[PDB]
Amino acid sequence: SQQIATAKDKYEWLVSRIVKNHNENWLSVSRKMQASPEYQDYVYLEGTQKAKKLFLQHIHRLKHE
Repeated sequence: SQQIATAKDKYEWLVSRIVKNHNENWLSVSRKMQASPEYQDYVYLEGTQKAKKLFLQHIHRLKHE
């Protein structure tokens, strides 16, 4: 039952693969990300705002882990 982990984990890379310096903006990066089944799948399961929230997290981590 490894989807909650891996699909998120992968998506969490998707963020790290696009959003490096955190200076990005979610919408624009989801523009980017949406061209990837990765972002889709996760947003399909969980949600776009939670993927935003997920972006935010990583952002913070980028900012200061």
